[PDB]
Formats: sequence, C-alpha cells, structure tokens
Amino acid sequence: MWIQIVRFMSLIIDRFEMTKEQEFIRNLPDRDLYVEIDQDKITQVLDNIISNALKYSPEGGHVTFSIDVNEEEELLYISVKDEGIGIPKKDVEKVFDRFYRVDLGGTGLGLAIAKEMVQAHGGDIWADSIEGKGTTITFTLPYKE
Ligand SMILES: Nc1ncnc2c1ncn2[C@@H]1O[C@H](COP(=O)(O)OP(=O)(O)OP(=O)(O)O)[C@@H](O)[C@H]1O
Ligand SMILES: [Mg+2]
Ligand SMILES: [Mg+2]
Repeated sequence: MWIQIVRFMSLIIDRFEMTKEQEFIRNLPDRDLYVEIDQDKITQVLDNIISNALKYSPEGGHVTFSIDVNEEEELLYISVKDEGIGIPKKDVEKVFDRFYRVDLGGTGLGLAIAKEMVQAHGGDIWADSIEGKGTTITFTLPYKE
C-alpha cells in the first residue's frame, strides 16, 4: 500500500511541533508523492531521527525538514537537519551500527532500526555532520508521482 508522504510527514511534524517546548522549518513540495512502506515503519524511522535531533539540540535551534525529488532515480531524498552538538568525523558512519553510541547508559538502536527499515524498503541512509555545528540525516525511498 501507498501513502502520500508529504501529508504523512506534516502530521508527524505537527504532533512534535505542538508538544512541550523546543523551531521547525519545512522544505516540502506541493506535489502528490507516494511511497510504499507501512505507516508504522515510516513512523518509526522518522520518530527515531526526530528524537535524536531534539535530544541533541540546544537553544531555540532549528530542525529543518526537506523532501527533494530525484525523478531519474525514482527516489525521494528526505532529510532532517539540526544545529546540535554534531558528530565526530571518525564516528559519522558508525552511528547507524547496532548499539553504537558516540560515548552502560543507553541503547543505541534508534538509527539502526531506521537504517534497517529504510533499506528493507529499497532506500539508503546517511549522516552528514560537523562536530559543534549540527547534523543532517538523509534517507531515500522509492516513490511514484
Ligand atoms: N542528531 C544527532 N546529533 C548528534 N549526535 C547524534 C545525532 N543522532 C545520533 N547521534 C549519535 O549517534 C548515536 C546513535 O544514535 P541512535 O538513535 O541509534 O542511539 P541513541 O539515541 O544513543 O539510543 P536510542 O535511539 O536507541 O535510545 C547516539 O548515541 C549519538 O551519539
Ligand atoms: Mg536515538
Ligand atoms: Mg538497498
């Protein structure tokens, strides 16, 4: 089954934008884009990435969501950017590994789950980060329309 990913994400962000206190910025197209992934799996992917962005963010920092369309590859690129503590250069591609944490204390599965779910549905995921400036997590999903 297919879901309209723009609507879907807006509602996810809305439930985060409306609870407690933190800013949320959007680069989301007025386009009818569909992905074939169960609601609950894509929810876990996004919840896990958003949870990290907020957990590791300071001040009234911005979390920015983007969806960009690669028509040639038939892929959407979905990204979550924060202005948080960032990730050490040597660790940036360890962060998706099961139980891996940058520093007894914590689980370290959020991003492993996100990777497994994205990959199972034909996408890929990566982290771009500068220690002390912030992190972008980006994943792809096949789409139609
Ligand atoms: N947005 C981010 N900014 C800075 N560091 C991050 C960010 N996202 C993840 N990390 C680092 O990557 C590690 C792995 O993240 P992941 O979500 O898998 O585990 P966790 O948040 O530590 O635990 P869990 O999500 O299972 O409760 C984190 O422990 C943290 O060091
Ligand atoms: Mg986490
Ligand atoms: Mg693959």
